Amino acid sequence: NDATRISRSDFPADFIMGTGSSAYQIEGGARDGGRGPSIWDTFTHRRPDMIRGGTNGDVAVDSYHLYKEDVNILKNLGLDAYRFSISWSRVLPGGRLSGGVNKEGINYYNNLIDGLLANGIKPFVTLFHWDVPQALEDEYGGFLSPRIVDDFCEYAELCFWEFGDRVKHWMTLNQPWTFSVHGYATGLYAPGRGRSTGNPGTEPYWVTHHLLLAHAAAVELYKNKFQRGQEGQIGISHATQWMEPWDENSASDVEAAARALDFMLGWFMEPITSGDYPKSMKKFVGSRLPKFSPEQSKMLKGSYDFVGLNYYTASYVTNASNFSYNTDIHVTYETDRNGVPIGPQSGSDWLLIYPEGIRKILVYTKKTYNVPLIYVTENGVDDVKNTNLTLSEARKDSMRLKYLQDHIFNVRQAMNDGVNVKGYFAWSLLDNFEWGEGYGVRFGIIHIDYNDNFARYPKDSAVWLMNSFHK
Amino acid sequence: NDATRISRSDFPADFIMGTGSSAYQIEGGARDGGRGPSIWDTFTHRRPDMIRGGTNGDVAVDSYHLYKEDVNILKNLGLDAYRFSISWSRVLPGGRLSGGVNKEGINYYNNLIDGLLANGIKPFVTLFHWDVPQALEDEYGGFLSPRIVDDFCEYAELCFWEFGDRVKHWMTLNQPWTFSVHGYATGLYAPGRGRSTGNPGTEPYWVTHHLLLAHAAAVELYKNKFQRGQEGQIGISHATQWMEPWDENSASDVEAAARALDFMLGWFMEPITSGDYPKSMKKFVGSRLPKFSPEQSKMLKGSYDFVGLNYYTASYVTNASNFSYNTDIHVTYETDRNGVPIGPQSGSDWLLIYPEGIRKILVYTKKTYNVPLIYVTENGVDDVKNTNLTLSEARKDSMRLKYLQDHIFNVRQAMNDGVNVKGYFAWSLLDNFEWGEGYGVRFGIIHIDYNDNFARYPKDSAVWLMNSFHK
Amino acid sequence: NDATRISRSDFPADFIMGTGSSAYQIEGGARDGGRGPSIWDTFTHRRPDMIRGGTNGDVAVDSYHLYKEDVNILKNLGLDAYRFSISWSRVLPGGRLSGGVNKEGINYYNNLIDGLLANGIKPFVTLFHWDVPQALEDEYGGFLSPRIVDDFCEYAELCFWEFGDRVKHWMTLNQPWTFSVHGYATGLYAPGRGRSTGNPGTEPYWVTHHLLLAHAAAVELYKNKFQRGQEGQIGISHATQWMEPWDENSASDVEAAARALDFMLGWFMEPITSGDYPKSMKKFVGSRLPKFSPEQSKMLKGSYDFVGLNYYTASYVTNASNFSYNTDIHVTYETDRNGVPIGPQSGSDWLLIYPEGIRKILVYTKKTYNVPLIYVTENGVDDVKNTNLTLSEARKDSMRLKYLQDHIFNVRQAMNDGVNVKGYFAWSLLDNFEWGEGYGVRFGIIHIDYNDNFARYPKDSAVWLMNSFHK
Ligand SMILES: C/C=C1/[C@@H](O[C@@H]2O[C@H](CO)[C@@H](O)[C@H](O)[C@H]2O)N2[C@H]3C[C@@]45c6ccccc6N[C@@H]4[C@@H]2C[C@@H]1[C@@H]3[C@H]5OC(C)=O
Ligand SMILES: C/C=C1/[C@@H](O[C@@H]2O[C@H](CO)[C@@H](O)[C@H](O)[C@H]2O)N2[C@H]3C[C@@]45c6ccccc6N[C@@H]4[C@@H]2C[C@@H]1[C@@H]3[C@H]5OC(C)=O
Ligand SMILES: C/C=C1/[C@@H](O[C@@H]2O[C@H](CO)[C@@H](O)[C@H](O)[C@H]2O)N2[C@H]3C[C@@]45c6ccccc6N[C@@H]4[C@@H]2C[C@@H]1[C@@H]3[C@H]5OC(C)=O
Ligand SMILES: [Cl-]
Ligand SMILES: [Cl-]
Ligand SMILES: [Cl-]
Repeated sequence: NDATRISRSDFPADFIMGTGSSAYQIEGGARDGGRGPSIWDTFTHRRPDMIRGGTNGDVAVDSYHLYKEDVNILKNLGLDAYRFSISWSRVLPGGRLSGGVNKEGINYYNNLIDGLLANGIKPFVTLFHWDVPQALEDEYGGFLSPRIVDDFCEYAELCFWEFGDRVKHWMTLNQPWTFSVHGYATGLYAPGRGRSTGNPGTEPYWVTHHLLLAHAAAVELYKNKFQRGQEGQIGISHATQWMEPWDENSASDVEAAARALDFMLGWFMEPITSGDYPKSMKKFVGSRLPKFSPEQSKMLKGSYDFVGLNYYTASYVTNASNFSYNTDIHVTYETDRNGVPIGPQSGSDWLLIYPEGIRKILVYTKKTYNVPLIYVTENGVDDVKNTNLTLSEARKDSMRLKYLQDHIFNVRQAMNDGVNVKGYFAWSLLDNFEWGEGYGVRFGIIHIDYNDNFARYPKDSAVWLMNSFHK
Repeated sequence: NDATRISRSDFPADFIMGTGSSAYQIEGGARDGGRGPSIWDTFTHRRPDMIRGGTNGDVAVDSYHLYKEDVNILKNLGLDAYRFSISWSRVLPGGRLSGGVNKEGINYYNNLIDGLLANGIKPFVTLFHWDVPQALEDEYGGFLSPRIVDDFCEYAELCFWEFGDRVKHWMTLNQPWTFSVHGYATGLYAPGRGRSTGNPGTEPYWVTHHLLLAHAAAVELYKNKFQRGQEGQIGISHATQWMEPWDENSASDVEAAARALDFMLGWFMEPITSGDYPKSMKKFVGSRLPKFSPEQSKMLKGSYDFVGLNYYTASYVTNASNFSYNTDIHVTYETDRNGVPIGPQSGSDWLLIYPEGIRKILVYTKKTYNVPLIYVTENGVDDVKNTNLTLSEARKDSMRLKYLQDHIFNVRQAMNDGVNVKGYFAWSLLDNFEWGEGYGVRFGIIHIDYNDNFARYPKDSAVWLMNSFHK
Repeated sequence: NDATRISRSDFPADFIMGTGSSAYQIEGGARDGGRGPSIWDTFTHRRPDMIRGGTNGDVAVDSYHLYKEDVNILKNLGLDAYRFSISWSRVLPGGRLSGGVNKEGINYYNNLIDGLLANGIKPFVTLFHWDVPQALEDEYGGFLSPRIVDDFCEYAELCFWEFGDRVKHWMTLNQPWTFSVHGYATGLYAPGRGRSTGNPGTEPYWVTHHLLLAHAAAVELYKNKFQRGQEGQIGISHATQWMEPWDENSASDVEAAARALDFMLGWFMEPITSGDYPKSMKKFVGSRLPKFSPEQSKMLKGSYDFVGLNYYTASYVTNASNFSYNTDIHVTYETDRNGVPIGPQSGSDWLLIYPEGIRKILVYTKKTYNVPLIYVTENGVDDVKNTNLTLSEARKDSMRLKYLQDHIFNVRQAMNDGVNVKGYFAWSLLDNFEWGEGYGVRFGIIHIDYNDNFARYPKDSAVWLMNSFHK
């Protein structure tokens, strides 16, 4: 009943604790070991103006060469599991089979997986984290085109065949919302489209449409071809953010909030639930929103063994007043009620600390979509920016410590409220590359010294997690 | 006066003898050492139907790993010089600087060059042999676009900076005719365009236009920035084929032949000579043929320290009767006069043995364009196809031996006729990848055993060259 | 008579062209191969707020590991010489001998030296570039104490003994002025005092007194114990800036200008010329200025075989209105003569381009001090800050190119004017750590890519120096 005392014994024996990362944010080795370029290589190299400080992830924090050390950090940490993604163009440098299979890349992921297991850490592997192979992008528009479904399936298949004997927990995509929206609506993330040159009214909906089909075809492939031999499970992971009615009463705000949810989580959750987009979306986007063949619907319906959700912050929503995903939602976001922000800021101004959000979003998801099995796949906060601190100052991440305590507590509540959560993954393991943000933002429970070969050192949060949750 | 007795002492002391190869036909290592894909990787991988036997050059004859052996073969051979090209996307895997500089690729060419020199073999290095980096191709149409001129100059510059201290003889392009015509007119060679989807009426002329400008900008860059410090020379190399009037008399055939020349050699030779295309071409292509700014003309005019010519065969020409380079020439080719072929066939049916052609084409070039310094940069013939021979049978390449004797003799004549030829390079050093032909065609003075790790063994021609020309 | 046309052939054949670095700005491996810490390690680690970005030289541009590449670059560059310094605490981790002699550090410098010589590049070696061993700083305050003279001698003897057989050009100190002024008057550089806590009125005078004694004691040691067997030369390297009277007419301004030169350059040049400090400094500093015993003056007088000057920029000077070196000078610095800036800005607002300054500083030194033999040991300029350019754009360094042209031109002038100038070193070879300014300011003629392992690429200036000055 007091969050600072929360610990492993407040959870069922089989509950899974872990941490995570994605390939491009940590691996480096961009051009080592036969890896091909991804759209994020091109984006950061051709448009350095789009990145704080003009940096990229050629080297990142060099987990590609330092992975034996990360594994050792994970062993000392004590948690059950580690979540990471595979770099598509490291194993298939030309994206599709005819561009060559990269043995060295396969060999890297085998080494990582063997190391995790030799140490009793269970791997959760995500197939895709926005790093589309540049060659598929240049050949046919990547996820714009539906050719991407077949290529994606060849890739998924390669992975199950090589790693499936050991990896028993797969996810097809992570955060597809973010890919679709900032890739094609705002143009702020690779491939940087839409303000032809792009179109925020249309492309985001095709891209999301192709994402979902790719997800579904891969899940079917796994279920029909691998599941019986390998006995693992497959799932997917979604961006979420709690939507709160600016005015508790105005049932017009209650609507705005519920619409904001549809356009973020329903956009992906409805189709794998009933095989169709949500009415709210069909209503306000109308004919710009693609439809599913009925065999497509039949294939998307129930396409998952579990769902993971990533949660960070929350917002107030109210109603609003050529075409564009953003304007299509017809909402405005507010941060305060009468001068009071929904929660304090972290180091980042888009991130307001609101622990109750995670309990809500979890309950809302079980209620609205009826998922039988959930993982919190990402959750965390960033240090305040300050290049002026020596290590012993830098590593005292009180705010992060409290932020994890509070959110893990709320996860525990949601379980009492009947939501079946099988685990929680803190984000992230290492300070790393943060996309448009470059290296200026630190999300890690492990500190990275950029001045001295990416030296790893544990923050207080890390030690707290090991002590409270070791096993 | 008898070709079988020809030897080194029939030539001036400073005359250069050598052999040659191009990167994609011999290196293999397609995806080793950080190399990026070129349009020839994509072509052979995505359209295996365009290649005899569906093969490609991933491994080729693996000079990339076996180069110490090739060097040893070259030392035993005894000739002065070795000509080879650099694979653009081995040193710049993304084509342009922002895609990364590949140290390992640079390191390979340094090793090759140091080895040649440690053995007293002079290297002649060609910058470009049709292997356009796929990334420039996908980003802006490669040589279709004029963006290719700047990228090409960055590439040229990289090479001069890294290798220019040792490499004193450069050529910008080899056989640009073949690239332009079969790349964009017939669609038989990468990138496989033109029967949008291509256009044999227009693209070949833009591509040739961009080739020439790339050539000129690089030569200027070398002359103004490197030549004084490094003291080497730069040049270029052209496809040629002797054109003969079907009827010695019909001054209408005399015209057809001269027009056939313009459209093959004049197309490239006129612009670096006077800074403009030949009238014949301007007449029959008219407004589909691009023009040169006058500063462009001024830059192309005299853009070379020497010219090399590649010669293989000859043809009879007579006059002929939507748009297309082929039909634009208004000629027909014939192989016989009254049932008599212009010369016997080799293993290939497009190759008719006509030694006098090389004397003619050489004299014609000095006469018509006034080149002060010429190298024969390619010349050779192929074995008859026969998988039925054991090595000791296979290596007896009489036809090649005689073919080299006869052509080297005619080169010697042309020199008496006042043409200033400084050297001759037999083609090629190794049996290797022959483009649309795959591995079924053998042009080497060194035999390659495809069944046993690409084992090198000298044919009789090789031993003949060593004995007749050693020094 | 045009700077842009200046080239090697405008200079005597024995004239020497090169480039330069100092150990802490490029080495890294700060705790590799046995190296102990200098006052710069401690300063950047304990007071990161004093460095832009809070960065440090732990890895810098990693010449400790990449020196073979650096040597290859120096080779391709084709200049005669390379100026670098030795890290005192890398060969003696504890500063004094009883602290241990580090074989592995010694072995690094030998490998550097041999690699230079194998490529025909002559090494010019500076013993001290501000990196005082932290052990000596802590034991007795480093250059505050006269104990530093003995230790510095032991350090110099070691280098003479180990490297003297191959190194024929030595310098004891580089820019002692900067060390004394910003270490002890402003407190902006290590060890950061003056801004007990330090005394800007007394320490800089003591530090400077000890720097001069250490310089003389080491020169004496070289001359009496090594010069005969090793046959090399030894001098020292001073910071200069051209001081121009705000009002050409005001004889009061002419004096401010002469006094500014006194307090900057005469401070160090007079003692080695006549064995005492300049009259104006005695006058304005008075009893706070230490005295030389008569036998120290005998040791200082004429204690050099040559002198190097570092030139960057210029200023206008006028008169001024507890104690501080800064106020002692009693002058005021002006940049504008009526909104007419003495010269345009480079990337740094302290640096105003004024090529004639170098001519005057040179002539002024020959006349005022009578130096027989002079090298320009440093001269160069920084790129405009810009993390938005891709590499093809970044490497286009016209301003640095013109800056070198004009300054080199002016060096030629000074030689017509009678100044015996034996060589000129461009500063610097590489973008590298720039003290208080961190990695934000680029001075190299070789670009460094901080995002991808400090990948090296030549800027236009580098290509230009190779071409114009190769030999
Ligand atoms: C719902 C979770 C998210 C998180 O997404 C996470 O961010 C982490 C920290 O960077 C990364 O480590 C992870 O890779 C990622 O999962 N971040 C934050 C900050 C975002 C942002 C702001 C402005 C422009 C683009 C942006 N994409 C960022 C992504 C998507 C989303 C928000 C998004 O919120 C907004 C304002 O839309
Ligand atoms: C003037 C010299 C040439 C030679 O070009 C050489 O061929 C050698 C052997 O393969 C290679 O080793 C070399 O890389 C190349 O320089 N070959 C031959 C056979 C060609 C051919 C025929 C049919 C389709 C495409 C083709 N391109 C082939 C190229 C260009 C040209 C002819 C060309 O003649 C014709 C009919 O146009
Ligand atoms: C006379 C030559 C110099 C140059 O010194 C050079 O700078 C290069 C580029 O950074 C370095 O790579 C070289 O190692 C260094 O010798 N820089 C400049 C800019 C300085 C500066 C300004 C503010 C605080 C400390 C400072 N020390 C810097 C040093 C000493 C001096 C000036 C100095 O200008 C002033 C106001 O005195
Ligand atoms: Cl395929
Ligand atoms: Cl670029
Ligand atoms: Cl001692």
